[PDB]
Amino acid sequence: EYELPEDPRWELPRDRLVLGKPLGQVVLAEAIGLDKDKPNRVTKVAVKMLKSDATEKDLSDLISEMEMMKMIGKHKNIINLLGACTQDGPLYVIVEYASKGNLREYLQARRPPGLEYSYNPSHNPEEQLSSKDLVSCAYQVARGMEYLASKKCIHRDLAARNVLVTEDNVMKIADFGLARDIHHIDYYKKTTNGRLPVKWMAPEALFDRIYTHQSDVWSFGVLLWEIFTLGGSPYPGVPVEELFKLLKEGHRMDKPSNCTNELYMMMRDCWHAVPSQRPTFKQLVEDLDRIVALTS
Ligand SMILES: [Cl-]
Ligand SMILES: [Cl-]
Ligand SMILES: [Cl-]
Repeated sequence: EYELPEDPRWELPRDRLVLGKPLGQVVLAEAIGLDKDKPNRVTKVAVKMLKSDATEKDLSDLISEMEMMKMIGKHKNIINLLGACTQDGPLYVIVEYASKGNLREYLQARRPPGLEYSYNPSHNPEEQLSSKDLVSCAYQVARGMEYLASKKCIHRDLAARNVLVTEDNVMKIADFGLARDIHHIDYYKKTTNGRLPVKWMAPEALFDRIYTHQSDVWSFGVLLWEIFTLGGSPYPGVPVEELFKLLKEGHRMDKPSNCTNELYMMMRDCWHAVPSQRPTFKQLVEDLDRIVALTS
């Protein structure tokens, strides 16, 4: 056995957790008595756990994320820590559940049947989003990142795929507390859900692997492009191999078909080549708030 830290304010007895279906390892579950003021209320939650092939370092990473969430604290627009099971078995890290999945697939399923968006790959199409909904969506993500930035949390992989949507359509940033790998992990390597993380990385992160709040702001720019393409894929037809060269030479994605000039300028600002010139999430929140108000 190892020494998993018990933490009385967060510890939950395993019998109070009823395992549902898998999420992604992460699974859906029901928790009885989360608020131990209300011991008779079931809460639907997501449960982070190790894979069957997990290693000591993997265990250490999960604990790191858990402890990190404690220190970062709560915000409306992040996936919050709710509890943990460290005793009688496999480590379970309990977090907030977002029933409507990640933002990218959420947007794609809501594309109009037109053609100035790409095709709607969902067999279960939903109503589409108003112009104010989309800007309000960007606002929420910015607010979450503004909070994280204030807690000196650097995400290193902000993308629509890492933003979750609740039953009440609240945007929540996911996997912000993940640990940085001490080995030179290949970013050209495609992730399990087929995404190429490299396309969201700032130039300085690609070149010297320097990650900062400003590099997170770069990623938010790419995320902004994802939103107003309703889940579009970045740099269409550009080989990853040549992405850095092109960015250095000042290549930037073109304005999405349905996007205001103000919002595209915001993207561009986020994509400034000099990190110090990019806006801050604080500035981004302010500006987006004004824009939300004027979109209606
Ligand atoms: Cl992913
Ligand atoms: Cl992709
Ligand atoms: Cl697309």
